[PDB]
Amino acid sequence: GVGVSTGTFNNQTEFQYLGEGLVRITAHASRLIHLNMPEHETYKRIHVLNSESGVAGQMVQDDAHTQMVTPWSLIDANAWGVWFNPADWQLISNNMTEINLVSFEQEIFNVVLKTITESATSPPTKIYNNDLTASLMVALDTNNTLPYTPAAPRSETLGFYPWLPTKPTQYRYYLSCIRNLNPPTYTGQSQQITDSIQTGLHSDIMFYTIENAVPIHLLRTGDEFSTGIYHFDTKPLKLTHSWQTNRSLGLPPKLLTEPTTEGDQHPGTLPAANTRKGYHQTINNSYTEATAIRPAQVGYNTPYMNFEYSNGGPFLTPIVPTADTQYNDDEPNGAIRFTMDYQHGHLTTSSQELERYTFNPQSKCGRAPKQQFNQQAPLNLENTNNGTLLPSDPIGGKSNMHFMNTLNTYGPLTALNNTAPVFPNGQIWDKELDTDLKPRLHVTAPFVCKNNPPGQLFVKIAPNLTDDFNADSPQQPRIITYSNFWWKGTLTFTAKMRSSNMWNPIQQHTTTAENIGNYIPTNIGGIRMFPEYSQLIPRKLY
Amino acid sequence: GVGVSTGTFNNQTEFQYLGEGLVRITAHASRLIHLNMPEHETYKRIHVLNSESGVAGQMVQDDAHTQMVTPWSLIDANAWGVWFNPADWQLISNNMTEINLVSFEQEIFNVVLKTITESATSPPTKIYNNDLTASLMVALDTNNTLPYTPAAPRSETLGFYPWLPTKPTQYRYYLSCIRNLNPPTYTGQSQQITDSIQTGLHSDIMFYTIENAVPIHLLRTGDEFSTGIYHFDTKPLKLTHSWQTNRSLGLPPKLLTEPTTEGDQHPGTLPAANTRKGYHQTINNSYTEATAIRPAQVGYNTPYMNFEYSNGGPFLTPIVPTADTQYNDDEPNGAIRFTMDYQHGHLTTSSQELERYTFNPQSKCGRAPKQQFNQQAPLNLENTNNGTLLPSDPIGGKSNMHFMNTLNTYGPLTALNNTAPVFPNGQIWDKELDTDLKPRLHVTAPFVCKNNPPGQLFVKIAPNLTDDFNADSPQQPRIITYSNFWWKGTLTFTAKMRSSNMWNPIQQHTTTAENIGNYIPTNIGGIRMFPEYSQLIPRKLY
Amino acid sequence: AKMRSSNMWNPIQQHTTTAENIGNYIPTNIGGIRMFPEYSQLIPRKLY
Repeated sequence: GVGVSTGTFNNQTEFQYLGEGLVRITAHASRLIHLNMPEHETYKRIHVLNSESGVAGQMVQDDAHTQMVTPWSLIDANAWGVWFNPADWQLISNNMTEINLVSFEQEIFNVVLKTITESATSPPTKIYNNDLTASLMVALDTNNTLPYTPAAPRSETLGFYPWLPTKPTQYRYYLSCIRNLNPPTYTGQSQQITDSIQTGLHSDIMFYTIENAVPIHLLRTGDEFSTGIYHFDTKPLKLTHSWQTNRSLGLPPKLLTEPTTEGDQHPGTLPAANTRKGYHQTINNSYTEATAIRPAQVGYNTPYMNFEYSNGGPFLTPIVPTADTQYNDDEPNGAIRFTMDYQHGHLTTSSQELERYTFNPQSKCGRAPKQQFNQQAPLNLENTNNGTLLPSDPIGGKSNMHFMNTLNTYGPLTALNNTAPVFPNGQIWDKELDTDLKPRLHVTAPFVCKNNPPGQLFVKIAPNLTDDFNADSPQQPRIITYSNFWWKGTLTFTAKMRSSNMWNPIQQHTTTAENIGNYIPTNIGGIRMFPEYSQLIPRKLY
Repeated sequence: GVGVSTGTFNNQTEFQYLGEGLVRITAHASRLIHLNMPEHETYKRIHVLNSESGVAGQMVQDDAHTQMVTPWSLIDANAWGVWFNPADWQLISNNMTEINLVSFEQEIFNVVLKTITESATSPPTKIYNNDLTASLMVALDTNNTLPYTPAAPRSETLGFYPWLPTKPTQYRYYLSCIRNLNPPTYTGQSQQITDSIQTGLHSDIMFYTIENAVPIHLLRTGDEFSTGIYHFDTKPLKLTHSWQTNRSLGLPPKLLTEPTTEGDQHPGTLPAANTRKGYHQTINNSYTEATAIRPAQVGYNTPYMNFEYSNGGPFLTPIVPTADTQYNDDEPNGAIRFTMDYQHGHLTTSSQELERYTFNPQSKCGRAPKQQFNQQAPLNLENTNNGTLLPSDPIGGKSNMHFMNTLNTYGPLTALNNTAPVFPNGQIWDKELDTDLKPRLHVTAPFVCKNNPPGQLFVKIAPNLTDDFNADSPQQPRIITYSNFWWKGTLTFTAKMRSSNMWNPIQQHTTTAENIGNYIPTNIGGIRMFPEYSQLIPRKLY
Repeated sequence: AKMRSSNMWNPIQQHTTTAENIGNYIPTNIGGIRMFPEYSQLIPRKLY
């Protein structure tokens, strides 16, 4: 089977429309993969200590931990940019109210392994041969024994471009640490910070081996391989954003003065307080909007920029990413700043490497702590500098840490919204944390597999031994080998169409003569895949 | 079939649990094998005489014998380290009361033969080609015509590591010797030691030939090969150790004084001798523990460090390996000192080669000769220096050879225990000595095949002749060739789970923060496979 | 309950007998008995 092709290339995007308004969005993604021969044929247990970690203030910069570096490379296509292209997104987000994960199947084919012979005859000349017989190692951890490691959050996914080759990344998992950083400091002060790390508590050591946990298929040029057909069990994802806030829930207080002159300038009048009727979660006989009965709490302040410390070290306490307020805050509203790559958007040509861009979901929930505040005992419209905590009050003596930094408003009354899909660098589905009690969602991605997540796809070039034996020695020498093999995946979703219910037209992402540039190549061949808002369709909340 | 893979890699360890508490421990072992082209295409009959052999005292150092060196290489996977890994062992030994050999099957695949062309163009450059057509010779001695030669006892097994390549060893058997060493000496003395050897008595010459006794399969890259499915007939192996000794068998003498104060310090009292009742294998009306009726003899002294001499020369008389006593003796209790290898445990990285470590089974039987003794005629509690042989008495005039060195206590009353499995360097099953009367066990391994043992797997690279003819000449010249071919074996056992019968918890092999290091790679890729106790579950004996 | 199985390479925690604790699982020369508490949930588990 040497001279015959095993699989087929296809990167089409099929949108089947069915009855009652559903759609079978079928995304085909093919891509030419390139794999280099693992440079260290062993399993290494490496630690990581950075000089920066152990300095006054630079604690947040701590990078310590332990790595299990495997000789295997991983093929993760879990990231929107893989499946869709700009146009696709525009369609889906501009018209589907919800979308959900259905089936997924990969397939590796037209494997080609290549030897490289050196010819230092005057100038270093390279000769390329085909080791027809050599093999490509492929492993599929169906049961997820190997620690899960999504690539997406490190833009180490496959190339978001069908006409451009791409590389799978080095597989390496976390191993128990015993990180020490006592005690925290502050930029200036002189103190002796202890900075250590020693492979975790023995009882917590997890040392896995591709070889030991999964059957490995050997693939010669004429061989082929294919995932079965995995079916997701996932809570559908909404592609609509809420807006209403507690100050916009329910029956608006009836007015007594409708304006008499055009312009959003002139407003209407409400009867004085006192004379108003209804419920009150406060005592004063006066019913204000800020102080009014609402169904629940839409949103919540999560102590921002708080660092917690557990065995593995210190770390930022995650915040459910929601849209910022008119006071572009971001960090407290879990905004997510992605960094691009010469392969995940960002002009292929550009001289400077990678790109910035921060992301803010559309669902309005977030807060503006630089505004929030607290008052004492019986409220009292008309504060008491003494009986009122403000967004500019010194907590614990530090003149810039205000109450909001420590304030947590989560409660049974809280109504929250899930992360947003972030085309394209965004992760798509995610394994669920195997803890007795589970999280209501993840920040990583919008889809969490209720059951068992799809399998990790592993790859590694079969060691091409020489005549200089093996064993009875440290690191064995081998023929320089590499591989070019294709890959085709099929991700299938389900979504519902939207419909005209209101009077006014809504948001929709379009082309402006000032952005087409971003969806069109360059006079040289530059291509971008700059991220786009998602969940842009307005939705009632109450 | 050039570009297609023949077999599949799998080194998983399946533990199926069935009814009534049995387990189908199925061990899959795959490994990339590397074979070099036999350097001497003939069958050589070599002798071996060491200078050390013929010197005063250094007799024990005798290495003489005769070798039949074949051009074939052997693939022996008979050794625990092949099949299981540290974790596996911990599980099996920590929970199975017994285990037994069931089925076994090998399979060679993805054969690849390679030519190596020289290019001494300035610096010696190597060019690697594929002799697609050349073949790999494989022979399976199903009926065991070729002399059996387990690799295990010479740590020449396959590599105990799935992610590391390995080499099969040179096959060479013993051939009749007529070793002469008359007469024994002692380090100092001047005497004329005759040291000779001449290929054994003609009537005892056994000259085998792979070619002449077994059909050989030729394998081209696209070929495959597989053992059938051999079934063992073996006495199950206990994974529990006995403890009770003759001084701990049966009904303990009833006491008459139970202690009144806490602490293992204060003991209880037994009525004086005389007044005691029962059997006695002695005359005195006084019944002592040392001199008390017991069911049988648990253990036995085997004349230690005794050297016997038969045709092939002198040699140490084997001792059933049992645990040492509180007087760490070892040698007299057949302890087994294994020597590791850069491929059978022992840090791959370490600068020093190989490792030490001695082994002591758990079943308590062994003795402490430096304690034993003998008394005369009617016993008599209260010796006679004259009527009492002691552990420090000069035998035959030599001031350091005491009676124990010559003492053999084996008898019909002897109750003995079988060798222990020694993970991982330990041999697993073993051929039975074809003598009219058989041994009750072997020391080599714990499993002895009642029927015919599995077949020896032979390998050798098909001679890649050149254009410089052959025959009509001594040693023929040929193209330098070698091979990389995979191998997968499937060893299946049966074992029973343990159960809580007593009150107290028992031994169990665990992780201490002081040993995980041994089950975890190194920051460079070092791996160890240090041996572990086995048979660690306590067992009643009576 | 469900049995455990060898998935990884390394052996794990396990509660055993040390010559320094058997005392706690054995009566006294007078009849003393202890039932000192022991760790539980001692088998390592992946979380992600």
